[PDB]
Amino acid sequence: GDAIKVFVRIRPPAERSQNLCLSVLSSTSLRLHSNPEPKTFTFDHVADVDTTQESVFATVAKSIVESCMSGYNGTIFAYGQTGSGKTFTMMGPSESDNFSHNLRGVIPRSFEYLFSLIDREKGKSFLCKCSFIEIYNEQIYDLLDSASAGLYLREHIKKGVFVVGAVEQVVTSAAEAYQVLSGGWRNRRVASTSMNRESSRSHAVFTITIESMEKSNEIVNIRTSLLNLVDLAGSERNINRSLSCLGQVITALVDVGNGKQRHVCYRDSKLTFLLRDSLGGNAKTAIIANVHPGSRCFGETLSTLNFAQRAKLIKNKAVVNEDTQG
Ligand SMILES: Nc1ncnc2c1ncn2[C@@H]1O[C@H](COP(=O)(O)OP(=O)(O)O)[C@@H](O)[C@H]1O
Ligand SMILES: [Mg+2]
Repeated sequence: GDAIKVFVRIRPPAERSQNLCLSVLSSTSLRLHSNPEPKTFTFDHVADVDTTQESVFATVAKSIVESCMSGYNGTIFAYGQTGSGKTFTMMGPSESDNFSHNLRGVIPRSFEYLFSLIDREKGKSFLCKCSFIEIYNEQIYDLLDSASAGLYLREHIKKGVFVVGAVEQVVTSAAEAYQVLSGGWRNRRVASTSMNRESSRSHAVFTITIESMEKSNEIVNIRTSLLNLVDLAGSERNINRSLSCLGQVITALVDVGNGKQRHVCYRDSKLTFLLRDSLGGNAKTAIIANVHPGSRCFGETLSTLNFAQRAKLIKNKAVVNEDTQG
């Protein structure tokens, strides 16, 4: 198959604290200063503390969206310790309403790009629906409906795992996509301040189904793509168990992809299950690993880099999800 794509993004430390623990050697390479012997890692890209939101999009998402348009499933998720910048990365800063639009993250920029590609693709027609859900403590909540209850996971023949009874909102424009996101991202923030004891333990999954029909009478070709944009629970220890499953799954896959054989429990967590195609399955996956340089993050940084390194070993098999009728 095709190896998944791993990127490392180093967020800048808070202003006015030296002594970094991490040095970027090149656009593919970084050195972790561990003693006595330093380690170096190689990824598809390494972005330093100055990297802009837009840069991130171009390096990571642009490709995924494109292959989405061509009918492949695709997935981007952000992994890393709490406070490493996952949310800033996929979403943007909070709290900034009347300004700093250049700060919006991957997900908003993805909407923009997707819809302009579509606009330009026009015979053929397009249909997009969004879902936004949150997994907290092995438990599902619908961000589009705060009154929803009893959400649960279910397999399909099409191979899709999905959340049964989650709102699927139809959107015809970036702008419409944007309130779906806004409304949900708020519910997420709003729930995190009582409990939902922390937002640092919840995974957030924003999904767009992208379905085109090329229809030249009588015949109709149908392409359908599932795009998952995920902001994970923080990876620090104690280690949240769904993330532990994530580690276990990544590991088993590697044993398998290169030799041996192994059992991979996708069903050990709602996350690994819902993401089953994203790992080793039918989809084009990109992982952004967020790390905070700086010396007191050394341990969690080391874990993140270790995790991401294996992840880069995994291979998916992704096909155009197609169909013909009429
Ligand atoms: N690229 C960046 N540039 C500047 N500040 C950032 C960047 N990424 C994150 N931050 C800031 O660091 C803090 C944690 O980022 P956040 O996205 O909340 O972390 P996480 O989602 O990993 O818990 C926030 O204050 C955030 O605004
Ligand atoms: Mg966060």
